[PDB]
Amino acid sequence: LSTITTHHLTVPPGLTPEEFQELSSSIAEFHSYRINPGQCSSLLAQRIHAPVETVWTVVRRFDKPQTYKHFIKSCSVGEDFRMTVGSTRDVTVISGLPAATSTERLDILDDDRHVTGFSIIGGDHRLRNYRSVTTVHGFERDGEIWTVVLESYVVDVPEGNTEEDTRLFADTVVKLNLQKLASVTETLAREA
Amino acid sequence: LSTITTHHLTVPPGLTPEEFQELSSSIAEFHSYRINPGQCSSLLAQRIHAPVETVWTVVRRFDKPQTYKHFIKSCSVGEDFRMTVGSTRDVTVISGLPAATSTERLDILDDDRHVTGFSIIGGDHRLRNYRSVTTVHGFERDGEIWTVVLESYVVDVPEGNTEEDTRLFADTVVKLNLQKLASVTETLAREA
Repeated sequence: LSTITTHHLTVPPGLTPEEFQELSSSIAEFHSYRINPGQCSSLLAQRIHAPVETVWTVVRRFDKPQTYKHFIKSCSVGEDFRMTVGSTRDVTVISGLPAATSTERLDILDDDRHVTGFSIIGGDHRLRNYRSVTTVHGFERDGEIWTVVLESYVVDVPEGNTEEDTRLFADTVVKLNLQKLASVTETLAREA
Repeated sequence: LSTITTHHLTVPPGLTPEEFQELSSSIAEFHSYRINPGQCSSLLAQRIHAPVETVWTVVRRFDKPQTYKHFIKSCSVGEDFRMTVGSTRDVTVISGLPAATSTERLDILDDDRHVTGFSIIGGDHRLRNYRSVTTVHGFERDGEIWTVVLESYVVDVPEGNTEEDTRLFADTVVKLNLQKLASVTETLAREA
């Protein structure tokens, strides 16, 4: 019943075909998931007019997701926290429901290829077993540079929800966070 | 136990003191509420670099809230719908919870003073008895014009939530929608 995601075969909304053809191999490598019934997966994309390493400095900051994410009341890490795979963070989410904290584990951190990813290991019943990967990519035309960020996830569809409603919620949130990422990092680039 | 909101006595975040002093009378008139225990109220503000009537054209469009609001899957009005006080709209919200539609009634529509407001009369248990008012205001300095939008609400705090968590949720959503309003209407002004 399990299948393989097809994100690497379709142009993500927002991206040009030409951008996608350059990214196709990277989507297969980092944005491919094993999907079972009762699960759903999406790939989202955002163009940013900022250098790759400027964007990556924000995307890799596992201890401060609120720097580019919405609906975060607080994020606490350990006193001996170090940016290593396997570290965790406790994220308190604003949702209008009673106070709910998610524990998230850092799954990937590749400073050379600009790939990171995390898993919600407990605490969010909207996004049970959420797993996500973000990659950053540089582009150039005629001395003009820009960056594309790709963010994908897989998550369990909660009992009582349709896939479309879980997908639409999770997509809307990723889309909004990527917009904030674009604004934050574009500002950082203009200021130098 | 009931008190009166104090939004007209504090500078809203984002606004300058000078802007507030010009708006103080309008906040008292339109952004004042009777507040009971178990209720909470906020006033949010957004500067927009667009003419008042450009902003008002979007803010008054009760049948298309998705034009400037986030997390809206659909909005349906009647076949014989007319922009009159007492009309309703059914708004389907993206929330990661099972499909939930809110029925909202148009409470105020003043095209001369640029005031509108609505009530959720059923269908959202996060925002039970939510009531909101939006006003639009023009400003000028040395031939440069800009607009300030004020949006306030009162809502019931759900049983099991703190006031701070209901306030933070509702504030975050209003803030994000006002940002979208700013981007949408600024684009409309640049295009003419």
